[PDB]
Amino acid sequence: VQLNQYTLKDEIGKYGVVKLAYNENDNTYYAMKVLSKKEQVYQEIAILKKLDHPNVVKLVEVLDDPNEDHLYMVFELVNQGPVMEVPTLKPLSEDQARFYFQDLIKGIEYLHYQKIIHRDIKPSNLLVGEDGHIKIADFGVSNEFKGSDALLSNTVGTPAFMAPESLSETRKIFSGKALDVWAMGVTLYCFVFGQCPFMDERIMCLHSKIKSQALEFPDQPDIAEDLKDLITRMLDKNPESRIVVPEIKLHPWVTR
Ligand SMILES: O=C(O)c1ccc2c3c1cccc3c(=O)n1c3ccccc3nc21
Repeated sequence: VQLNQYTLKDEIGKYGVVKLAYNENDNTYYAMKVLSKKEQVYQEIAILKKLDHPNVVKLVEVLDDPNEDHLYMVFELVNQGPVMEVPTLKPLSEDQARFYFQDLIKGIEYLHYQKIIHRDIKPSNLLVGEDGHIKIADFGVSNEFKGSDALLSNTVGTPAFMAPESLSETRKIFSGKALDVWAMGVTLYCFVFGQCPFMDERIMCLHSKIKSQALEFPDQPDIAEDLKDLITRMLDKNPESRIVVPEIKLHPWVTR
């Protein structure tokens, strides 16, 4: 309940778990990510210490004790929590989705510029702050790359948001930026339909679906044709032809 200057409170999110924490001698609330030691965590920290943008969470301090089994990362609190939960019977309106998607674009553009591939973009990792804007959270599985892009081979992140080129049975190499774009696409889809476009309780089937099922649109809710086009481009199963962030930024539906 007490970590030096911090007073741990209830859980607000959940690898590991996040709790509301009160900072005495500062008299302010913070978000405390608590992890039980049971080098990735130090890569997350390294990545975070390098990020400063209004649409990305902000690491404030790390409490590591070789003696203690627990490790704590304190972040500035993004008070309103997840923009939405999936699934949900109450999707967002187009205008709401565009608003948030714009923040997501700004944040992703920044992360890619800083040579960071998030690898876990989804509605639940987009927290709404005091001013109503989104902040990308949970870099627990992100990668840092040198060069123009990342050349990856590992399969990490949330199943329903994984890109098809990362689900080969042969462990092939694939581009990193395109992975985030694909996840942004599944995310925009969730924004207005209230559920993922590819589902299956059997992992290997989901993989097959993500890789082979053609994108389908529920006739209800009804969405503008330009939005269906944007989503279709972001969910292009071929990485080489999938729309890139610079283009998304200038798409009719986004600038509309
Ligand atoms: O970066 C992270 O891993 C992370 C994960 C979750 C949260 C957070 C994370 C990182 C920084 C901040 C938060 C955060 O403020 N919250 C929440 C606030 C209200 C309701 C739920 C919340 N969940 C988080």
